[PDB]
Amino acid sequence: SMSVKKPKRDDSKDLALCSMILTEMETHEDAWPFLLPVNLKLVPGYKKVIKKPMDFSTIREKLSSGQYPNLETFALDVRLVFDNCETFNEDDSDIGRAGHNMRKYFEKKWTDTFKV
Ligand SMILES: Cc1ncccc1N[C@@H]1CCCS(=O)(=O)C1
Repeated sequence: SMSVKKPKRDDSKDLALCSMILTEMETHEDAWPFLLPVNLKLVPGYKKVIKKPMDFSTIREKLSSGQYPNLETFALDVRLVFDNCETFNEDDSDIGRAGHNMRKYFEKKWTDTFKV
């Protein structure tokens, strides 16, 4: 609280590390459904159903332009990609399974990088 400071983790490397993680995501062979925004005029229903679209290129743009206040907000957007995917795609569809794979891939890198 006021004048009662918690020790807080060193965050100086967070931008670099998130960029590294995002690069690994981008180059994953199953990244293809998520590299660019869902084409709202190619994919019937997407605009109405998915309230907050997100994709890797948008995350990359926000990361490169200082639009994430902290690593938690970065993780929010990454997870949003896979949450959207799970909302819209069947689990065993190519895109659906890609989403599950990419989520697992992200969460391990996340834990390995930041959680001691
Ligand atoms: C992640 C996702 N969620 C719902 C529908 C489709 C997709 N991926 C598509 C893959 C390439 C072209 S696209 O059709 O615009 C987007």
